[PDB]
Amino acid sequence: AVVDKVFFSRLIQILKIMVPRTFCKETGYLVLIAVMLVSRTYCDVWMIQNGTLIESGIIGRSRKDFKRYLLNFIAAMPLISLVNNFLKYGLNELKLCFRVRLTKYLYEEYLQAFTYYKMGNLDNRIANPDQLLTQDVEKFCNSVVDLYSNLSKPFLDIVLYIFKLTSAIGAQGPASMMAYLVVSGLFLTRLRRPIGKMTITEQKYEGEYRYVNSRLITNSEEIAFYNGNKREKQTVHSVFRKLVEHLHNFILFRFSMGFIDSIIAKYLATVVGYLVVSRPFLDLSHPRHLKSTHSELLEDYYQSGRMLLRMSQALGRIVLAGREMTRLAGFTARITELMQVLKDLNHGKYERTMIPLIPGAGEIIIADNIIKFDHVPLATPNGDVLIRDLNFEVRSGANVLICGPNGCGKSSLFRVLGELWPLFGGRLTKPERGKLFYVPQRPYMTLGTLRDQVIYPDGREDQKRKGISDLVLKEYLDNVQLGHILEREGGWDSVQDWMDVLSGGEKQRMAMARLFYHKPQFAILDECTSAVSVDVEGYIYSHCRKVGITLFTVSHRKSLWKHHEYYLHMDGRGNYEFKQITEDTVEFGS
Amino acid sequence: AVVDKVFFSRLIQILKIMVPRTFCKETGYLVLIAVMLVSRTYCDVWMIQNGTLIESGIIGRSRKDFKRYLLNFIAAMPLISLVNNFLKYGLNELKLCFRVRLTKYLYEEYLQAFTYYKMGNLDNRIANPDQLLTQDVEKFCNSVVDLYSNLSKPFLDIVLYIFKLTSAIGAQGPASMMAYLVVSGLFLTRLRRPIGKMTITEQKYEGEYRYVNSRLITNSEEIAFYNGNKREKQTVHSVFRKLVEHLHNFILFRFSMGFIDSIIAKYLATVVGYLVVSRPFLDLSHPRHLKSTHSELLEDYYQSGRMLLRMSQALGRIVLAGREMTRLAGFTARITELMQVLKDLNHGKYERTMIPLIPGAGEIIIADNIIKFDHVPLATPNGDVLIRDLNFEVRSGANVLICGPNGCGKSSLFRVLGELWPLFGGRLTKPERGKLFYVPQRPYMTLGTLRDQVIYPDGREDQKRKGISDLVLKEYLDNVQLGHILEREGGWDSVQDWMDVLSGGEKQRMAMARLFYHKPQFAILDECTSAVSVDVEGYIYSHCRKVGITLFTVSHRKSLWKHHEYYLHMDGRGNYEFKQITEDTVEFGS
Repeated sequence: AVVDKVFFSRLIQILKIMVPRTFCKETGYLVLIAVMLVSRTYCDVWMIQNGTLIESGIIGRSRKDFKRYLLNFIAAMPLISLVNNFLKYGLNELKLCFRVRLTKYLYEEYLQAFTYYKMGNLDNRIANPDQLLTQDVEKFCNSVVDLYSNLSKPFLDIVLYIFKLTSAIGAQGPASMMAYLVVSGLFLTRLRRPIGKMTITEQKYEGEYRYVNSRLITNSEEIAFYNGNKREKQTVHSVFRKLVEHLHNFILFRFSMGFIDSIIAKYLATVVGYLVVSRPFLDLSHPRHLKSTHSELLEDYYQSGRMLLRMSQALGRIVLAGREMTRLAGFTARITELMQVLKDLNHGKYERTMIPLIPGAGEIIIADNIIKFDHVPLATPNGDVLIRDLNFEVRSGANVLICGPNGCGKSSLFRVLGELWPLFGGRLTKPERGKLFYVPQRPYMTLGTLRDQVIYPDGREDQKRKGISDLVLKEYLDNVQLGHILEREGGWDSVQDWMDVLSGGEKQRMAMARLFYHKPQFAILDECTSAVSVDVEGYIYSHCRKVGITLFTVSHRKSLWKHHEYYLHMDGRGNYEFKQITEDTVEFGS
Repeated sequence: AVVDKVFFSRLIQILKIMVPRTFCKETGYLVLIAVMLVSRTYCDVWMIQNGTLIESGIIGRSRKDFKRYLLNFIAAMPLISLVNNFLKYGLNELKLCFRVRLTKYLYEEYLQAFTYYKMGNLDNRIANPDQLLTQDVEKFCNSVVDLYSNLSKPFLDIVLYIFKLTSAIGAQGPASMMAYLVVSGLFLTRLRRPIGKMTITEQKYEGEYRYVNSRLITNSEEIAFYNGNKREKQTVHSVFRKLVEHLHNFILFRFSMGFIDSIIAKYLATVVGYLVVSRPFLDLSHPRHLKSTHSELLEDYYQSGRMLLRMSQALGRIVLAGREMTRLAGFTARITELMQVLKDLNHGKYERTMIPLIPGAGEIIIADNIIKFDHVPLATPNGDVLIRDLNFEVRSGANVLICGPNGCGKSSLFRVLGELWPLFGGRLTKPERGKLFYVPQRPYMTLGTLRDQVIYPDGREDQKRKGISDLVLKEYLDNVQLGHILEREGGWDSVQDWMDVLSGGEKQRMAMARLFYHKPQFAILDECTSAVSVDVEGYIYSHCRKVGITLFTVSHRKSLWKHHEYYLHMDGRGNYEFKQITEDTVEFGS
């Protein structure tokens, strides 16, 4: 966390987005707050000027002045609350507007052309973006406004109290106090160095203690066989003794340092203040400033006495407000990193994935109801190569049955099929993205009603454009024998978490119904028929054949061996076999 | 968290341990702090009495009084720092002493007769005790002293300022201010109810937002196949819109409440103070209290004015200090629960484990070099029964080879063998605990030198009592061919984390050497010979036979089939076979 020119450049570049134009509403609050930061100070000086008049009203034993200068305050306290309680409202609204603007900008690009997937899986620059896109934006927006509202009040306070004291005390009055405060602060900060070196040793020792305890807990059974009671007691005792012996020295040092600090920084600033404020009074020949009565010396002293304290506290506040920039640097760096990675991913670039050209070297031509693999070597984007040159073609009305060992490199073939992963050499044909439905073992279910569940890729008005009525939807559901769910929660206006309301077979049949409704050109089945009867499987396959949808089957079951044309058999080492049908089985064994 | 008589009873019962006697050192600080809590107040009143004299020294334009009452402060500020910086030292030392006492008491019982194992595994009342025994003790000790040092300063402050103001103002002076403060506090607290109902809705909505984002991230791949960009954008937008629409109403309510609060609780307390303090002055015929000069009215007013503020702040502090008991209740409850569970486990009781009598029903007789199972049905302490009645005997010079399926109920037999788990009916013989070494696949290694590693159950002086020299240890190490480790880190005075310094085979051979040195009567081998040569295995078995140590083998290997007398074969369903040796193999198949 470093404050340099780069930090300011990054911050201004980010800020250009949250304040786009000159007449946006986020500039209304920027003046509504400026008009109040300069009224709060006037209210403060008025209050300290009126308090002394009230006090001298009674110290002099006169009821008229007391009554008058008390009513002047009673009838004007309501207006002092509005300023203080309107500044805060302005600040809160400004923070919220900043948050909304930044979040909208980020989400307008985080959900563009598979970026949300590539960032999570295909890149490792950012880990767990769901927290970076939720918790960091709020904190950044809060901090960038806290800094502005904390560096701006003390500045006005000192600028007013150093020009209302150069007429009362003199030119040297405030200066001889500022110099002392600066020098004492430097001296104390230099003295207080060792505290920063013991607070790390304390943490190290505490970590050792907790580690020993956890080690004892984990391996309790092994040490319980041969009298593990004695030794471990000694070990924990030794660690605890080291910790408790360090703490005594820490406490003694804190004691001595506090004793010095009190004298230097609490009981000598007051003496300096007394001397500085007293210089005008204890000089009889002073140039005409004070040749007045007691009831004027009283006010003249106490106004200056109360203003020196408020000028001194402002320095402390403005110095303490300088620890916000070191924190803001981290948030600025993180958000700039996120923006850069989004901009990279929106283009054809990526680094730190999960020999031919890595990013992309091929071409994609879009056709209908046809897929062509002619010299298309597919490989993982990490240097490893799955198979050598591959060549085979699949037409419409045929099937591609997958048989062989566990998933292995087949997952890579699936990912590259639906764009997603890159193309390592070769030319290929494909449909336009949304005709390659891929149903996993557990179908994806969203939060919504049954209509959205069946029509998830689309919405309500989209369904209306398709001219499909509720009765047709009933017929589709009845095909997979899901007609008893309409009454399960009342119908199409029921909102429930479908993850723990439907069984696995019900979800799989729901996915089949969704596929039937959408009627895609190509689909992929990955062991999603674990719990289904033979009759339903036969019916869905027959209906799919009647409609004319090409299907891919990873089942490996004998009935599915029967009900497909082609087969792709690989041994894992890398090889593909493509031919019509063998009479008995694949001529290589299993 | 409830404050009742039970809470006080628990707290006093705990406190009886941390202050055992009457002359312990923890009662020295209890008076060293009492003597300072009553000196700090006197210092405060002296300072407010002397400040007004200094101020009237200059307001009256007289240098002598200014000098005199400034030196009276310069020469007495060093003594005011000692009191403040000695009270804190006393408090810190007292907290640390409490922590040490309580931790020693707890660890004197947490490491007694297998309790550290039963609590972790055999009981579920407490989860993860390593944190309860480290972080809760510190927090409890800090809080029980923070309460004492925070409820005791305001009490003395008010008791002094209500008896130094009943002579200056009058009997009604402080009372008419305390009544107003109480009533205004009640009114504000009643008004501020709705803030407690919106801060839960905010958290609910934020949780929903984060949950939707996490759901999007997890299922990105499935939704990337069919145009998942549009819908999910709408869903996140809807949730964010709900949140950002709630926040506006929250901010507006906060604004209005703050506006009311400022007037009621900041700009009217001052008016009440002015009236109350002014009553004595604005009455010419007052009974002789004030018939003096201006330089006495000034002090008489300002002393009372400064004391009313410090009497008013004390109420706020003492009211705010009442939120510590609600927190301390949780710590007291947790520590009492821990103490009760330790006391239960030290006896033959236990509940919520991981039909015959559950806790224990049998008897244990101690013999030497003999083990007898005559009518000993072993079962898990959860109602499940592993096997029916079991009967077989093992002598000295024989072996018990374990053959069969995976671990299954064999782990239960191991645990019950070395005491630990209970005895469900039957009578049994055993040695005295520490003659049943059980070496897992990965031997247990502690933090220490090689001498401790070989001699872990014992120490240095224990080794000296045994009359074993370093050369004998070299010979033991050379037997398992570990003679090249003495120079690996310089010898017997090297401290390293052995987990990542020795390989699996080296650790296993180290365990064999430890077993050879200890020379137990019985030992258990659980698949710890994964990486060992045939020669070393044969040598260790031959040496063990020569020494005369009975061995148990879970290996299931053919050479180990040869080199054992008896065998125990079980099919998992529950059955045990015990006989000398079959010519070919077990007459049941594998």
